[PDB]
Amino acid sequence: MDHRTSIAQAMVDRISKQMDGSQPDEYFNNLYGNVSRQTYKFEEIREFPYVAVHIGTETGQYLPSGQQWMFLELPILVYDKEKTDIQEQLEKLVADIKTVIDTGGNLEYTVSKPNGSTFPCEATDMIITSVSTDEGLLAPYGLAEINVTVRYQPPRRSL
Amino acid sequence: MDHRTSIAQAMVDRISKQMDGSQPDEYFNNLYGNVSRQTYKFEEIREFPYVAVHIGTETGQYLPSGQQWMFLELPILVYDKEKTDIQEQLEKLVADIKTVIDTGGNLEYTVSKPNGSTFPCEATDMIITSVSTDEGLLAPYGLAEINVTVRYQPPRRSLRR
Amino acid sequence: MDHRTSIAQAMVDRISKQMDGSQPDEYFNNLYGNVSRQTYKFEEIREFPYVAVHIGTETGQYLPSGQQWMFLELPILVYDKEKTDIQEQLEKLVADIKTVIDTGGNLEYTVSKPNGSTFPCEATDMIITSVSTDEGLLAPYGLAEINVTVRYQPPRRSL
Amino acid sequence: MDHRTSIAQAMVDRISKQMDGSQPDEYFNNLYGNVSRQTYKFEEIREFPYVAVHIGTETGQYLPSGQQWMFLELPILVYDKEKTDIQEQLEKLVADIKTVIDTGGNLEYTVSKPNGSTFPCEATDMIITSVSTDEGLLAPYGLAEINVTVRYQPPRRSLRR
Amino acid sequence: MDHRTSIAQAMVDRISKQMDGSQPDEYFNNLYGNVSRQTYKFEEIREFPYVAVHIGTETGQYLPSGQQWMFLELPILVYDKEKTDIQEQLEKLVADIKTVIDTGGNLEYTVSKPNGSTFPCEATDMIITSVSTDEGLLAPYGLAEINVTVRYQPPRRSL
Amino acid sequence: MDHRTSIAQAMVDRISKQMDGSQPDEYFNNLYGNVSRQTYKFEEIREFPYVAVHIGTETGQYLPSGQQWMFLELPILVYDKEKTDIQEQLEKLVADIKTVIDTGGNLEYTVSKPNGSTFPCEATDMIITSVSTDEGLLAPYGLAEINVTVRYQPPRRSLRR
Repeated sequence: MDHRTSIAQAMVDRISKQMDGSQPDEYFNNLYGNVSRQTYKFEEIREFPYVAVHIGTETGQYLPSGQQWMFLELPILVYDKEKTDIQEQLEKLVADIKTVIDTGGNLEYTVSKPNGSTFPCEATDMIITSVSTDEGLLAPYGLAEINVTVRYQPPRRSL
Repeated sequence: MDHRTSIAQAMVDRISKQMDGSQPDEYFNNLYGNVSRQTYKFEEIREFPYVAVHIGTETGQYLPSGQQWMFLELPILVYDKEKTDIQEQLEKLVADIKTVIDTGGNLEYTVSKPNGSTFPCEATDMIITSVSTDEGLLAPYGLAEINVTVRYQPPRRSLRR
Repeated sequence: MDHRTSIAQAMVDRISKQMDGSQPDEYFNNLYGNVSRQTYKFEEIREFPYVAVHIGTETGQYLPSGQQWMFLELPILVYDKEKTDIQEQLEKLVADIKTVIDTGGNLEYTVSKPNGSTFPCEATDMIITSVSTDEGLLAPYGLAEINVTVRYQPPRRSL
Repeated sequence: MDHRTSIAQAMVDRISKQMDGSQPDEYFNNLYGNVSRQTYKFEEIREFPYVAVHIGTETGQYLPSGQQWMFLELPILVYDKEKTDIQEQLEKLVADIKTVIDTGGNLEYTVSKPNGSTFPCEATDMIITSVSTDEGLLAPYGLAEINVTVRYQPPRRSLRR
Repeated sequence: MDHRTSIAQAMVDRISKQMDGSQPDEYFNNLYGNVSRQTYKFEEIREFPYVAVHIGTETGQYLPSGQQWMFLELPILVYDKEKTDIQEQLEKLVADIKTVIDTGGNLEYTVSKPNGSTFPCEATDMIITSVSTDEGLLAPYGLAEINVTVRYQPPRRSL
Repeated sequence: MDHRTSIAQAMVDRISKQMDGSQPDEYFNNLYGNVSRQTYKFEEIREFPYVAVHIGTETGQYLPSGQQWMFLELPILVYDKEKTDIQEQLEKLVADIKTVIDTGGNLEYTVSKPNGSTFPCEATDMIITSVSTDEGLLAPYGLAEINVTVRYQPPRRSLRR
């Protein structure tokens, strides 16, 4: 079950394919594509407007029919330079990412069955929690903290 | 969406346009114009009676009709020199800040649609929560932390995919 | 609104004129007058029995008719030498200050209108919370914390 | 009003009068007389079987008849020096202090009116909270914290201005 | 009242009489005798299978009939020195101690009257709450925290 | 009672017997044999895809019929080296552990009676609570914490003294 890096990769792929050089209205970042999950922390990232996805703690609760609900959290960070203005561009980026999370359907989902093929599925819901922002320190750079929760039912049932 | 920084910019513009060299009754600081969000912290600020607006964490919940309720927290700080007295001038400056934050209408918006023009919008309600004051240290200067919350309805960018 | 240094100065003035060299009954500290708000901390204060008023966190809540009720906090400190005994004199100090808090009316108050004159007003109610003291350290001196709350409605209404 | 120092003084006087070489039954410490609130901390105190009553933070609430309920906290500390066992004698002394605080009447006062005489008053009730015990370190010495709280009705110095 | 070191000594005597060289099969420890309250911390204890009793914080409640209830806590520690496996022998010891606490009756008790004789009494109930285990550090030795509560009404009533 | 080490040993025995070179469908990490409670921490463990079962604090309550409810916690940690990807391999291993927790039967015991034989018993239910992983530091290595709770009814060694 779990399928956590699957969630992360699905979100990254969705964001990349919905932001890359298309639909200039309703989306304003013009990312050639930089979003990923392998490279983060701060070191590396020599390119900017770069958005990284973290993978955090998840909590599960049991239903008495084999059903599984798994509340899982993806911390999100955004780094910006003074293209125009740090606060302005940062809010532009966070509005863009929140829009791409909310306005479009549910995530395509790319589980890997043991010694088989991928059975595409979906993720139930999205809830976006508190949104934070960097402080005055580190003036030329910027940070934007996003807390989003995902809940999915893994394609299995108990005994 | 979000409109955060747009909210802060509209609020600071309202402050500047409302407490500058006009209507000296019920409002007296005669700021040539100082308040902004671009420059803050403490370094710089050669001018005083300088009130600054910061950007804080949001909080959100979903209502089952496409509308989402979000609380914006704007911790705004007050800096002032000695003059006649730190306490009296500080409190009356924050009193002016609160009377302009409450008495005069609601907010305005100058939000920008993606690669388009700015369509005005509105902020639903504003509540000013706990307000603090600094201590004796740094005597000729002084801090005055006042925390405000903004309840705004973002444009419902659902049902239109 | 706010109007807090006026609250502090009103409390200081009330204590001073209600405790200075008059009514030997009820009150006895014979404070010729030391109480203030400009000078505190500990450094300076060469005179004793001195009582100082602090400035604390405020709290506000809204009523849906323009009415504003503002919870306020004034920590109070008292510093004493050995006239007879630290505990005894510090304690009848805190007793006298609590009595001047409680027994006499509401505040006579000195709010200041912008570019106008003072419209004397009233403060609704006062609640005295925990009263603390110091530790055995600093034997020749003494400290005693007082936590009071000023509950007032600012003389203004919303739109 | 408050009277917390007078409460401490009356309680220590009761301890001294009720432990000193009298009532050999039901009471076993034979304090010739040691207990006080004047000298405490640890430094000094060349005598032992010593018990010291600290006077601490309080709590209060308001009732709509002029009467005020005050919760006073009196941290009580005890000390011992071997002479058979730390644990047995510490238990013995804390048991004696607990039976004094419990089974013997109510609490007397010796409060002083403004520039007048002393009119006796009483404490409404006593309640004893957790009683801690120190650890092994400082082997020949020992501590056992006793947290007691009293509820007293102070003289209702309202309605008579 | 209080009667705390008497609780500790009664527990120690009970464990000694129900562990030593007799009643095997009921519980497993062939402990000749090591349990005590005078010697603890870690230093001393040259021998192993040591079990120690601590004396901890108690809480009391007052009933409006002179009745007295006292919620008292006795942390318990057990030490071991292999001869097989740390986890195996440690759970062996904790099972032994939980059995000796639970299976047999209430506590026989040896409270001491003022300048008189001992009036044996009873302890109402025992509840054993969370049981802990040490960390991998200090491999040749072992630790396991035992937390129990004893309920006793002291043989006296109020006025 | 307790059974903590016995529960852990039976759990890890089920892990090793179910992971090794069999049923490649639905289950693939191919632990030849490795995981146990004897060796853990980090020092040693030259072999990876290694998962450790620790023994943690428990919780208990009493019900008025002699039966004891004991809530026991097993912190489980996952270690993995880079083969194709740290994230993919760590996720798949934790998924395999979780499906061992869920889809396979109940938990067996091998508890030994005092100076007697081993009569097997069962575990009531398994609940797997929050599970977490490490961060970027120690890049070629990885950590994945698993917190699992086991509810067991210990043999009612009451009413038969």
